[PDB]
Amino acid sequence: ADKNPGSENMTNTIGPHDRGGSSPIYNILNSYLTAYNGSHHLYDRMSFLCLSSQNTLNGACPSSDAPGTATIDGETNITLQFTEKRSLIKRELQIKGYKQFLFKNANCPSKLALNSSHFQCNREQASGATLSLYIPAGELNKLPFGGVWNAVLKLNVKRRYDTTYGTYTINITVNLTDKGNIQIWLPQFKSNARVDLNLRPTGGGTYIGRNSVDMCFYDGYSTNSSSLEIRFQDDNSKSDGKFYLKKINDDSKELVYTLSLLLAGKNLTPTNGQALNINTASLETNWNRITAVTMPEISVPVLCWPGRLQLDAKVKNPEAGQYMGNIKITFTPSSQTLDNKQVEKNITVTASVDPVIDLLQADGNALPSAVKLAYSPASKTFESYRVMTQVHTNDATKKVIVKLADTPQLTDVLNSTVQMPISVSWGGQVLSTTAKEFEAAALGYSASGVNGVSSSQELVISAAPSTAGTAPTAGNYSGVVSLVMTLGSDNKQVEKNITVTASVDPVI
Ligand code: NA
Repeated sequence: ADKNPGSENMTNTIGPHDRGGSSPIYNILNSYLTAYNGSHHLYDRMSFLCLSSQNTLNGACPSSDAPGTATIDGETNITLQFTEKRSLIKRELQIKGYKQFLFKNANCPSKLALNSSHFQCNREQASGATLSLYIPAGELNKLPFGGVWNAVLKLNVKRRYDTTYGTYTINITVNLTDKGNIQIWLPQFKSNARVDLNLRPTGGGTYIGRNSVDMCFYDGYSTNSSSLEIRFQDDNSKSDGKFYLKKINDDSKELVYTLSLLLAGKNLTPTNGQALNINTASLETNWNRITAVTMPEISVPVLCWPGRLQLDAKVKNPEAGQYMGNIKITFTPSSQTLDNKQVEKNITVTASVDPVIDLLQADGNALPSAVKLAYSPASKTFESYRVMTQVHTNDATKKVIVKLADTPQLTDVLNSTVQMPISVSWGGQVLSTTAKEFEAAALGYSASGVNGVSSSQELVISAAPSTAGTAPTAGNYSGVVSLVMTLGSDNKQVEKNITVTASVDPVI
């Protein structure tokens, strides 16, 4: 019926619309009645003015009375500022507006500019007016990226400038997704991401390593997504939450490692194949220059969630050599609205275990650092030191090269020129400064027992008077046996220094 003009508050929610397609026309108001009076012609001159002709905050368009009495036919162009909710980035879009006059006894539905003065229809003054506003086709394409874009259009409702009836405040929210561009972004790798665990030996066969991979999760929506679904899975599907690298030259041997995701504030502990569901309300974000996966283009930095994937490994006695595995990362940002697909990223993980070798007693106990040969005044001989040893190595397919660092001698502690030769033998072989080689096949390695532990080999350290048939000169004797053991082609080695002593009392 009749309607008196006044302030109105309205709301429009456009979308969700995807950047992947050109946007259609969106109606905001379609012939909305602003004023009508059937008995009097109070509202025959309704006009709508923006609050500025150039300032775009709440819409820029004519903000003052029209020049003459001549009506301005057509529509009004309004430049209106949109602000993305999370990023605060602004862009100006065009809104189209017009009004139409209502008459009691005739119809003249011409479209007029918002500030156009009145016109008579078949010689009769208008009785009221309606307002129309719309967003033209393609306008959404001007938004640089997905997010929640807000604008607040304000129009003053007036006769001429000195009369004010109120204000129309129209809140427009555009939910703009960009599903084609959701991605896990790794700043260091445009493709082929790789990390090495950087294993290092700490002792006792233990290897420890740690490394990290930076990654940003981007929802093609300015981080407006309420939750993230993130999964780390490793292509060694044996049901259990562990991650393994496999040895490159022997897929029966593995190396365990753990993942830890330091995500924009939150610390998570991914297990193999277990999807993490993370609330975003609490997560920090980051600007990054993430380009488009395919189309459409993203020409300006966007907001994403920054994370660091830390890999840790603490292993005991792994075989030597190169190891490799894969981590598949899948990610699905929450789009409550409709079926939001999964994206992925792969990371090749490698590690390297250094060839190592040690010589232990068969006991598993360390070789002494000092030995004392017992002397017999009756036979005038020294008792030999004998011990069963076993080589412990993490590369049991290699030769073992054994030698002495120098020709050892028992030297009189108080007389440099008085000396007895020390003889050393190992695994049934007399040693010298000239190396001898033991093939790995003849070392009796146990495929069934423990990896890299040799079968027993006898170490024998002996000494005897320099000249056969003669008695050792009385005194105290000392000398060093330096046993050096090397792997083959793996240029690593171990050196066991054994201090050898003996005492020959005087004849009396
Ligand atoms: Na009339």
